[PDB]
Amino acid sequence: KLPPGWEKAMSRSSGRVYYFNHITNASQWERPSGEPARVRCSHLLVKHSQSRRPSSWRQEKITRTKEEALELINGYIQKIKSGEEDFESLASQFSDCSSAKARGDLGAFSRGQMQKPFEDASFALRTGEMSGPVFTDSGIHIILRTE
Ligand SMILES: Cc1nc(C)c(CO)s1
Repeated sequence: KLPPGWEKAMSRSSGRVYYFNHITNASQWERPSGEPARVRCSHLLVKHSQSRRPSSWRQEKITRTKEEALELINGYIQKIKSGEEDFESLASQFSDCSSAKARGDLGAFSRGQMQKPFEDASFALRTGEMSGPVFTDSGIHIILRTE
């Protein structure tokens, strides 16, 4: 029927169908389009107080709750999708990962190297596609597949 991990949903506010991916947490109105040894991704990480290491170059002690980190992620996704802000610009300014300095770029990787929910979302994204909120022991990520 549909690509890996996609399913139909109903908007509660508009009543129009939409499509949701339970591996990447992406959602969109349009029916999704149409695996490689390696993919290349960038990400934007927002850490919270239960992150495996609750610190970053932005904050020595990260104190924000999981709830608060998800609200930040949600807000960044809105600005990226509206075009008010670029993914790369938001990642350089606000990502709690050292990769912020590289506009979020992580380089290329195979299966078995990254944390598993990050890995599964990365490989389920098509080239150019961006994830919804993806949760790992590091925190909450927005993932952009670039290759
Ligand atoms: C975890 C990472 N830190 C930096 C600066 C990278 C470069 O791509 S990846």
